[PDB]
Amino acid sequence: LHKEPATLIKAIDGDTAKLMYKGQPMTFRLLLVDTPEFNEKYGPEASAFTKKMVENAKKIEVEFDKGQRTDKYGRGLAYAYADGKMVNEALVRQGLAKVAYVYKGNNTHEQLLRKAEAQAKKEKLNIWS
Ligand SMILES: Cc1cn([C@H]2C[C@H](OP(=O)(O)O)[C@@H](COP(=O)(O)O)O2)c(=O)[nH]c1=O
Ligand SMILES: [Ca+2]
Repeated sequence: LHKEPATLIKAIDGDTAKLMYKGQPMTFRLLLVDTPEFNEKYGPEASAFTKKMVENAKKIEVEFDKGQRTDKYGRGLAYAYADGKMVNEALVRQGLAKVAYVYKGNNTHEQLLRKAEAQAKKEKLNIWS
């Protein structure tokens, strides 16, 4: 896989953000994770974690996987990086997202993400508390 440039337009919630990619606005949904919705427990905490991460970044990048690049809602499906740190991974490591939505052909980082989840669960962090 390869990282490509994007710029933040607006943070939205824990697992979605509006980004400019190849000069067009798009909602991105983070691959292989699920954060609580804003109205659910840990939802506000997830939203705030992702917002801080993308807003403070000097450089945002998106990485598509080998399969579908957009979902049925027209959202981009990617791994997002903030100054080289994967947002998808960082959410799971903090217990603010579960590994979820693992579809065949778009699962390159599954084991990385499951290892983070195991760590969060051992520490009883957030969702796992
Ligand atoms: C993360 C992801 C979500 N989706 C679709 C599945 C779910 O469909 P349904 O809306 O019919 O439940 C929805 C969940 O996204 P959200 O968790 O943002 O609600 O997005 C994909 O198709 N591929 C993906 O990789
Ligand atoms: Ca969600």
